[PDB]
Amino acid sequence: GMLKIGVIADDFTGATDIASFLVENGMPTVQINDVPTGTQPEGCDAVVISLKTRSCPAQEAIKQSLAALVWLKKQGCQQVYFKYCSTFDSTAEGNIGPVTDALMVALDTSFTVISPALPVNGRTVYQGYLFVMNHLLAESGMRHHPINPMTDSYLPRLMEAQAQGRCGVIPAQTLDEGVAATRAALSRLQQEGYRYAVLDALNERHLEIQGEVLRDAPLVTGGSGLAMGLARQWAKHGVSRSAGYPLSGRAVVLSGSCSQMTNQQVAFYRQHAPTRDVDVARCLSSETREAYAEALAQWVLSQDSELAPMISATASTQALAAIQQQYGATEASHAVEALFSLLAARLAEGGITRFIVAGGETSGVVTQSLGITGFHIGPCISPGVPWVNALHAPVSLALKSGNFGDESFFIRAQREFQV
Amino acid sequence: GMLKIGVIADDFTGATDIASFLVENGMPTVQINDVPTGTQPEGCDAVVISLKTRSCPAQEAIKQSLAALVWLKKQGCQQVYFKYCSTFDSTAEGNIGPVTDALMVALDTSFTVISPALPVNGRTVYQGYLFVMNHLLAESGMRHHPINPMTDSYLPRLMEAQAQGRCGVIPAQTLDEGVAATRAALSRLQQEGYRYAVLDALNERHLEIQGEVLRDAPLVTGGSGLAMGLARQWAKHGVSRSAGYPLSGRAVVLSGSCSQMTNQQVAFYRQHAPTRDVDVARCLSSETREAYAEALAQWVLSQDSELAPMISATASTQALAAIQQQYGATEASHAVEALFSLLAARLAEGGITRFIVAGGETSGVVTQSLGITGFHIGPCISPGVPWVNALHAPVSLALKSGNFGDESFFIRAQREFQV
Repeated sequence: GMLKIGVIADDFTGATDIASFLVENGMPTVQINDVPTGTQPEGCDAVVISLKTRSCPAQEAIKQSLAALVWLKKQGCQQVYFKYCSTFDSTAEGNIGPVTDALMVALDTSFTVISPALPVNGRTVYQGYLFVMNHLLAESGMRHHPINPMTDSYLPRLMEAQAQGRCGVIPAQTLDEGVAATRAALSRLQQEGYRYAVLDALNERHLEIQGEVLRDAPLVTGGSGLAMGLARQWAKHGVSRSAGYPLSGRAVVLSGSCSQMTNQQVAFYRQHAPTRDVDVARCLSSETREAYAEALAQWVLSQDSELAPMISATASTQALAAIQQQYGATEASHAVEALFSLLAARLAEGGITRFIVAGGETSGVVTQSLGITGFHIGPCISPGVPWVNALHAPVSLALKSGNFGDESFFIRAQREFQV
Repeated sequence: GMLKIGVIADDFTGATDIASFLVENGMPTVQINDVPTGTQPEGCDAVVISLKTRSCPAQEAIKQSLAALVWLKKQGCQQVYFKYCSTFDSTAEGNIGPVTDALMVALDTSFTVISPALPVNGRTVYQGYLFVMNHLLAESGMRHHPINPMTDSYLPRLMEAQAQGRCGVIPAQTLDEGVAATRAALSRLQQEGYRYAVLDALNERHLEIQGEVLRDAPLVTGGSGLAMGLARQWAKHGVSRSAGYPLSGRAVVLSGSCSQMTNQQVAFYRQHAPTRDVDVARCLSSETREAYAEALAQWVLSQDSELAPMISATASTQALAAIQQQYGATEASHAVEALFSLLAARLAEGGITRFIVAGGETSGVVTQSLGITGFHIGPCISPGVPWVNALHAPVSLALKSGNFGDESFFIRAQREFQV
């Protein structure tokens, strides 16, 4: 099977964000979590491999990324795409520079591009400086980011602190001159000895131009924006997602997130569907968890309503705050995640087929519990949140993180996607 | 002046919670922050000294607490009350046990009570076990508390791990037999060699009985519930707060909290009063902060509306979340707090007289900025949140933490308190 783009992505939410852009722009795509062990899946032109390499030590990030590349090369991958965060989340110790230089050496290439922009979400790049909304990176929220605070907005400096070579810039104005101009400026940087080139983008046309220039680059790096541009080059001779359209069968909402938006979604949905709040006093041990998971699964399965029953832990998420009101939310405890783990397996055994899950940890535990390793990426319910179909279990997932989605997410997930 | 109860409180929000219960039950009360340096203030029968001794090292907690006691004794304090948290927030290293034993030695006393209950907020104690709502401490949210996770609910064990002596229990049923019975059981514990006695309470009557039994104990320890009971003993021959009724003059709402409820309060209030959102890109340096504080003060002062203008930082509090939607709130940055600091001083210089402040850090910085050291505790706006009047500046404050209050707090603060 032909594998056109192989994405190595530094996290899970962004793996699925880029995969969704490829599918929305005509390229069928499977996401596999962790370095793949199998064989290229059927039914896709892109594979997005998801790693946990954004913040771990550089060496672990290099090793995981090279393992991913060995696999992609084995499947005949035509282009490799290193996907990192749109706000260039890294420190002077990595992991964008160290992984990029490693991939370049493994692919025996001397020049690559860096393209973080995603204008539709307010990330733009001008003269090489990254903007979050209407302000420079370093004058935005990112400035006090908990893990990787970003106190400089100039991408070539951010890159050079972290990487071995010199980094150049292709400004918006060159892109505006077009393909020939942009390709000339790229060559010129390379003749001058730059290893890397940051690429400007203020709007989706700029990304389309980059896509057109870089159709055949062996390696390319960036956020999701450039992928969109590359996808539309392949869309250009014809398209027609299907493979990740959700399956038939009963659905369940499993909510573990503590967030403002998840709270709104649970408050809304619970007026429309039978729901049940996870009691923490029944999760405090194994035996109790095991029995409670059974009871809750039997509860879900014995419902008979149009919309999917909900099991929400978001009330429990609000308990520290209920007593000392100086605190707010606290994220779902290990004991509640352990419960969701057991619950998901049993729901699957009892024939639940569609799982609408709120929370990044909860999505993780549900996926790992059903033993799902990868999936076909389907249509969007909301930006960043597509329906997905497991590769080797007949199960469909819609995994939502933190504050993604709108109020009616849990309804739309169902109502706008029937058969 | 007669000083009946001297409270040494291990934090700020609880200092003001206990002070409010004394005032609501007839005992005029000043709160002083940090060990007092002055002379007993006029116009009160209780003084609540607020320390930051809940989580610091035991030795710092002992030293601060003894300094507080030296002062209270100098003013002729008749009873000392060690106020800690109702959920007994501590670890095996302190600070409840170490401070209690120290106070006992300084007061040359051999027996004291421990009374955490506050039933109206769902803290009850039965047979010495602490309950948060309908569950034991250790099966409630407190179990994974960030600073002091509580994995045992039996107060005498919690106390003994932390303290030098043996700890007994007076059960609800004895309280139900009354004063004579309760006082007999207390003596009996003491003859048996216990240093301390935990006291049950399921309801406010139990607290009233304790208050009646312990009117003349030299030292007493607990949360706010027992204070209520002691206050009503002194209420018994007549009462009639006034001193902390808010002053005349223009008001301002200063909102720094990132919380769910603060968000609701800001969203609500901003439809009723002129408001202005703090722009973080104008707080990133001194000079900019200084000028921005000026501009914002001039803005507030030049308004002309019935209700107080608001300066809210809660939009800025939501910026990390706006970009990577996996995150939620982030608490107000140092640069925003630095701004509020300058802003408060200028508002005071320009004649603002009433400050309605949302956020614990923000309350801190506003208070420190106006150089307020203590205040007369006035009436409640909401539970835990009274109007307060500075002792040495003609300024009135209503300081609200995190998720205290209801939706209309910022209106009620003004509308239910006129002259």
